[PDB]
Amino acid sequence: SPLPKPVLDTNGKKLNPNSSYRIISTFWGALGGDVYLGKSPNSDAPCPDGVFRYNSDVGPSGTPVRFIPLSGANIFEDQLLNIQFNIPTVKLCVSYTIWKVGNINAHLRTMLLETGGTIGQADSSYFKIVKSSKFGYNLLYCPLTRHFLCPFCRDDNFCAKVGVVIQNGKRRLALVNENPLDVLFQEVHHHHH
Amino acid sequence: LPKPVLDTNGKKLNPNSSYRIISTFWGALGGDVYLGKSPNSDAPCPDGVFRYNSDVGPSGTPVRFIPLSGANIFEDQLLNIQFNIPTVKLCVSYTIWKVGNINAHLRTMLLETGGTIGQADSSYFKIVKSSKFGYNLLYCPLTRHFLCPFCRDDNFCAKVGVVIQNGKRRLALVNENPLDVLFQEVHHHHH
Repeated sequence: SPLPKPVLDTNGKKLNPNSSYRIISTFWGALGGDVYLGKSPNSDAPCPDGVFRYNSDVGPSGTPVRFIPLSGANIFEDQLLNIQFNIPTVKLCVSYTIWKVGNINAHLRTMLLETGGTIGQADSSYFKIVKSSKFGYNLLYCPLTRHFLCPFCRDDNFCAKVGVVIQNGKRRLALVNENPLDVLFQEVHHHHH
Repeated sequence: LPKPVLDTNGKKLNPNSSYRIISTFWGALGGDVYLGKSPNSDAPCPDGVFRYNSDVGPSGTPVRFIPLSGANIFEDQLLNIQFNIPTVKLCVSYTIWKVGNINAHLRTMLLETGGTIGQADSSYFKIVKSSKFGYNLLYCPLTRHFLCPFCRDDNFCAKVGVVIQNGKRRLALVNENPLDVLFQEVHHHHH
């Protein structure tokens, strides 16, 4: 009966797949800090492959992303999509703009958000944007493994909340069971270039 | 004849292209140039030019080069430098490289953003061949030229290097220990 709800940016405008957004926190000062593309020191990837957020807002602004809906050209709450850092790269690092979820990390006891994924394929990592119970939105990761293996055997609509774990003194985005990261979407675009 | 500046693929630098400014070192001494902020900065936007403390970590912030005159980027010719990134409207000037005032704690001028392009108050840089592999950036103040055009050595340019500020590598004027850099072309691959 109800039609879906568009996700809005910080200016109140509907999210557009043709636009670029920073994923920013609802925090300030030492607790603020936008999402960015980084690398853990013990990664064996050839390119930065880690989704982090800065340790405070006193530093760089975040890495811009675009949102690629699984189907259609709108971006609604509770809609599967891929997330990709929308940045110029070298040719061999293109896949390391595309968000994915890594394997279970033994030490931190969860899966970390990484890049190196695909877009729009059965092996792609799909996320959803949902309204937070406080300000802004949460990201959810929705594995489609059972779905693609048996398209509708039975439907377990399982998604996991995206939060932060501290890794080598840095805020690493990761799957959490409680306290998801509250985020807003800040549109950015080029002026001149 | 003017000599084109080359990127790491051997192609002439193009004002229509974007480049990361990367180190000639590998590992702990590596680390690309990026747009950051120091504490104690009252700026409304990130306003500091840094480079990463190693090359394990993020990649650098892309820049474009804007010649003061003409359509080509040559060695030893004045240009402005600008981080070539999307921003909010408030922070557009804070993509444009400038050189700040003397920093009392470090007794040199630090590289900042917040500048202008193509004007008499813009910060002009030159790219020159390093005595080692790669290139150096020089800052060429117009101060003496405007204040005393027939004084000596008004074309003095200071080499850009790095000073440590709050545990970070901050680009700054360091005339006798320049940062050797290379230019790594990057572009979008939307499909």
